[PDB]
Amino acid sequence: TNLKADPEELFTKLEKIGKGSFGEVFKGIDNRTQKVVAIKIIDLEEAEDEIEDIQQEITVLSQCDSPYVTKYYGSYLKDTKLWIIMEYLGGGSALDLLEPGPLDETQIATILREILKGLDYLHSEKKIHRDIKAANVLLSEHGEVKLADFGVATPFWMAPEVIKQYDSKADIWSLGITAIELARGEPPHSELHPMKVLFLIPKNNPPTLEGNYSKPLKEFVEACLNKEPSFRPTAKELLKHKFILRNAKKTSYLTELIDAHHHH
Ligand SMILES: CNc1ncc2cc(-c3ccc(-c4nc(C)ccc4F)cc3Cl)c(=O)n(C[C@H]3OC[C@H](N)CO3)c2n1
Repeated sequence: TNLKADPEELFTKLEKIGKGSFGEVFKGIDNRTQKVVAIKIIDLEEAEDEIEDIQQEITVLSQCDSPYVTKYYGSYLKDTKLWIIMEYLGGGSALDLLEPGPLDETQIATILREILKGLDYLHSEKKIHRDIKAANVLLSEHGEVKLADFGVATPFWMAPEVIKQYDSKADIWSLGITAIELARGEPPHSELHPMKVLFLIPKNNPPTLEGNYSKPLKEFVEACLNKEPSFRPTAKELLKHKFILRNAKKTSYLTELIDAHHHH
């Protein structure tokens, strides 16, 4: 952290880009470089019991050096408020980019491939993301895809063994749910009360992708969504999955999807 410097001098705080984990988040300008940053501001008086989780995510983010994990720039204490500075990703979240209409399987495969590259990095570093979902996948204005909002060490994306109380294979399950979310717009059971979903996920057979989607994509989903974690493939293996190989294209193509969300 940094208790000496004054973040309100070092950064110009602009519009809020939504609420987030434990505080409000703002677009802002690093006044020395004029690069755009995301600023999360947490009132530490208003969040006693959550502070340890806050630090835990600070530690994990600071240990990540990858093109597929949102860059962390540091944190500052000003009076009661903790400022946390990350890079700003101007394309928005994958969830946002679902609004104008359905994604095609090229777009789905491209986003899934970049997520897999992030999970391969994290898992190779003996880390677990713990909250893979479309709302936690951020795109740069050039279409690069990055992971954010790590979960702490809502049920729809949770693996059954997480609910019952796991390793990196829990991220593979969440990726399967996220694949359904990117194809269909929402995860399985999204109409139901969360406490019903809490017993549905361990009780029921795994969700399947339903609709007129290609068979490789349905098999990609099925491969992720096996109740037995050891039967789930690794992220390295899924990077070679035929759905990915036959459908993913350059990430720069995803700028069309970002422009669409701007015209909507
Ligand atoms: C739209 N472009 C965009 N670019 C970047 C960000 C970065 C964050 C973010 C994330 C986490 C933390 C953080 N937190 C803790 C508790 C500890 C350490 C930490 F570093 C800090 C920040 Cl600055 C951010 O909220 N957002 C908005 C966010 O998106 C994902 C959605 N699920 C919610 O809204 C962003 N948005």
